[PDB]
Amino acid sequence: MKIVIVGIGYVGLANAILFSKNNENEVVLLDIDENKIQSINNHKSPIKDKLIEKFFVQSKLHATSNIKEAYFNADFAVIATPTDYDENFFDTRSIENVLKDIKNINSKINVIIKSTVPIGYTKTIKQKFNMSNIVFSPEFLREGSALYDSLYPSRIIIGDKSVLGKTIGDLFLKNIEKKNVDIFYMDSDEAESVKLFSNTYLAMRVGFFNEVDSYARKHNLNSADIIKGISADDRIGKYYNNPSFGYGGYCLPKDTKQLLANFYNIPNSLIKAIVETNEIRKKFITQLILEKKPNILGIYRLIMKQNSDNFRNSVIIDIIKYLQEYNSNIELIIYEPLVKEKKFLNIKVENDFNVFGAKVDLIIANRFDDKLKEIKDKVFSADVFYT
Amino acid sequence: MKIVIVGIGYVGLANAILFSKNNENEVVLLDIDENKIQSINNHKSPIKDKLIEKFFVQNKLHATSNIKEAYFNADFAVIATPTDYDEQLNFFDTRSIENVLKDIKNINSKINVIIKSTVPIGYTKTIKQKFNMSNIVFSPEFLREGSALYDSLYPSRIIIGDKSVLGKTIGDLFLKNIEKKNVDIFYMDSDEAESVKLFSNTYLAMRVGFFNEVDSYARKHNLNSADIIKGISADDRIGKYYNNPSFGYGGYCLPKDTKQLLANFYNIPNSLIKAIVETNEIRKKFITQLILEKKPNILGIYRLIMKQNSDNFRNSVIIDIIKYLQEYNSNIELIIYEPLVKEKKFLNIKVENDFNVFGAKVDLIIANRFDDKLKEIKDKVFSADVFYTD
Ligand SMILES: NC(=O)c1ccc[n+]([C@@H]2O[C@H](COP(=O)([O-])OP(=O)(O)OC[C@H]3O[C@@H](n4cnc5c(N)ncnc54)[C@H](O)[C@@H]3O)[C@@H](O)[C@H]2O)c1
Ligand SMILES: NC(=O)c1ccc[n+]([C@@H]2O[C@H](COP(=O)([O-])OP(=O)(O)OC[C@H]3O[C@@H](n4cnc5c(N)ncnc54)[C@H](O)[C@@H]3O)[C@@H](O)[C@H]2O)c1
Ligand SMILES: O=c1ccn([C@@H]2O[C@H](COP(=O)(O)OP(=O)(O)O[C@H]3O[C@H](CO)[C@@H](O)[C@H](O)[C@H]3O)[C@@H](O)[C@H]2O)c(=O)[nH]1
Ligand SMILES: O=c1ccn([C@@H]2O[C@H](COP(=O)(O)OP(=O)(O)O[C@H]3O[C@H](CO)[C@@H](O)[C@H](O)[C@H]3O)[C@@H](O)[C@H]2O)c(=O)[nH]1
Repeated sequence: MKIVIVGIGYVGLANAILFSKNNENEVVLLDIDENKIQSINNHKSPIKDKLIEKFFVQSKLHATSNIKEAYFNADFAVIATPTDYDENFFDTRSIENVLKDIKNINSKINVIIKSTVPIGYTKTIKQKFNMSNIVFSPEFLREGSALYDSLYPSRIIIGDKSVLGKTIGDLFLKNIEKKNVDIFYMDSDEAESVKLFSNTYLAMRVGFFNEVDSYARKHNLNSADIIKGISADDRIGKYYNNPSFGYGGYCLPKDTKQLLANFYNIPNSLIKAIVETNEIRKKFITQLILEKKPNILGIYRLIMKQNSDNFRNSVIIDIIKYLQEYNSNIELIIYEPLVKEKKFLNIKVENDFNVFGAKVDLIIANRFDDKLKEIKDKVFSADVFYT
Repeated sequence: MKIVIVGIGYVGLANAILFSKNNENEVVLLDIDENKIQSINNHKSPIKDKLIEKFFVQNKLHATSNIKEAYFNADFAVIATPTDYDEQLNFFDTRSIENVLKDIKNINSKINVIIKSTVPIGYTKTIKQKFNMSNIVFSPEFLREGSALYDSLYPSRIIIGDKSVLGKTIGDLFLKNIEKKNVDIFYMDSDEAESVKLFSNTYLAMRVGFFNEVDSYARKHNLNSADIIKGISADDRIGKYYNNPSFGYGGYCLPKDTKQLLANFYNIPNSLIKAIVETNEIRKKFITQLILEKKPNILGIYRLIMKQNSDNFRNSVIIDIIKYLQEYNSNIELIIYEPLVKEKKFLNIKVENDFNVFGAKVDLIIANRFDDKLKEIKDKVFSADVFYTD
């Protein structure tokens, strides 16, 4: 049985691995990025940070840009290509590019959309392509625990109640490790809702605990004490409650603005504030840095959490832009090993840590790590639990 | 060893029983309402609570309105008087606490005072200074009405807003009398403790606010709310609890505590805090618009309480819906089924406590929560209840 994964990002690569670790399945990764295809076929993970990166070193797997080769004789196709939101613009052109290829080569491949889409998208795209063999099943994995989250999903959501739905459902149950998983079958608009609203809840919770931290900072109260006290209510819980410079990453900022596009022309809403509180928190962090009046500022890591490959839409890049807007006279210096060029966004990169720590008045880091501990004293961070 | 509990309410009564079960404590409830004092003295729980009734069943406490009698030789006083947010003047009302501290200061200024009533952030620090008493400790209450004593015996955690040995005495006093084994207890300064309470309630209001906005969206687009909410809640970071949509969040405390924190969020262009309050009012007006779209001629209100277990409807969201209905379309004839109401009318609305006549009289029934009785009439019943948690 042949499975095509379209897109070698975090979602596609984790799903490719999930389906390939059992000898019965032939898995093919399809992309337009020949760098990604060339990496895979050299048994290197293009996504530099993979928890279970033991998979590549110790189940076979094949990548190609060849539409013909991939979809030829394929039973399922998983669409894991980018979807963005740009303004109100719902960018799904990668999905329509794949579906157009799929409808050309062969149309009866059972298509699973994993990329996050607008509510009502899947029902619309089936009508407009004249294809009923398309099922939306959202993806809930975290970057940098992608394959773990794929083997042990929180739950499986199948946006189809027909027999095509149960078909897609059994395909995932028979390949995940997690057992007695919650699996919910529902119509497609409901599944798309589950995804946008789930991410919007998580954004809201981060926004909540950062408003707590902001409040504590303005009145010079102990944040850890307050958050620990709040979180001991089991209805609130001791997790996912560590203040930061703000929520970011690839999806939460996009998906919250998505849902807010649906929530226009009502006077206010949690959905609007979930977006707006994040920008206020980032500007407040910036104001706090300015008040320390540094002359040379070191940005420690462009990533947000320390188990992260990338800084795509990292909050700390937003902090850089706010610093540049409110006081371009503050010289900024980045310590970020992942960047090989020595200017990122016109800011000097200094990947000698000793030179970086000595050069700067003040270091801002979203999260502490042991490498920062030596110079703890010049470090500004909202990190409370050191997660 | 002698503990005075001030306020015979949900918090006071629960704490008073919490301490009197232990027969080495002498426990006195002190109140201004002679009706509630009478009831207590007649071994009569003036409220309803499963474990509270069982305690009164099993076997103790005494009540009075004489402050000299209560406070004489008291080691501890627990203040459980009402704190209100009053919309006029945008302020939280703490007079009751100050009236009680004045009595304490004049009769026995050295009683160890424990404030359980919810107060503004910074209150206890300022009130210790204003009365010149450092023997005052804030310790928030987290009980839910109708599980008040279970939550007292088995509290999620203890928060003591004083890091000195007096606070250690207060925390240790609660450890002794609770039955929850190996409970989380946090010592912290008083502002942080006041912050914990207001923010914890604000989070809960936020969560109800969130799942109602989900329900609102789903209704606007004819989607299945139960599907959507179950799929959301299956994420263990979100959780399968405290997520049942409704006409809006209500009760004594959530509506006042969120508005108080919002006041203490001075001049912020937007915030979760402000939205948490505003979304509740939008949800309520949306519920009302939905009811009116059904163009009922005679509308039945099933219960004024928020939930079956409750036996009170102070700040019940049902009543806000009633008031919006009266404002948006005064032509609909409203009828209330509420056995807790003994008078012929409430808010000038006919009360019909014969369930037979009520169900036949009306074209459509609104109920915040389904119960046993309504399944028989389910087809003219409008509710946002998704899980029938009753
Ligand atoms: N990043 C996450 O943690 C996460 C989690 C859940 C859902 N999602 C959703 O999945 C989508 C993909 O996430 P990602 O971060 O793994 O993507 P990504 O940006 O890391 O990579 C997507 C891949 O798709 C390739 N591609 C682009 N257009 C293509 C086309 N027409 N045909 C074939 N391949 C094409 C790209 O070359 C790229 O390699 C997100 O946009 C979002 O909708 C992401
Ligand atoms: N009700 C809850 O679920 C809950 C939970 C946690 C905290 N709290 C906090 O506890 C406070 C009280 O809650 P409640 O439900 O018990 O309120 P309640 O109104 O039912 O209890 C008030 C009692 O205190 C009496 N009282 C008023 N003034 C007094 C005075 N000067 N001296 C002595 N007694 C006086 C009143 O006569 C009344 O009997 C709330 O305002 C809230 O701040 C409530
Ligand atoms: O305690 C916390 C936890 C998270 N964050 C920030 O919130 C953002 C989201 O973090 P996280 O949810 O841990 O990782 P993501 O890779 O962004 O995954 C989220 O976004 C994915 C994209 O859809 C979803 O599939 C995941 O379930 C969802 O967790 C990040 O900026 C975090 O740094 C905090 O500030 N404090
Ligand atoms: O899934 C849910 C849960 C609650 N609510 C509503 O939210 C309000 C408050 O509900 P609940 O918290 O269950 O009862 P309370 O007795 O008001 O207790 C709250 O208010 C007290 C603050 O004083 C705290 O001590 C408690 O921890 C806190 O739960 C009520 O209107 C509920 O009907 C919903 O609509 N859906």
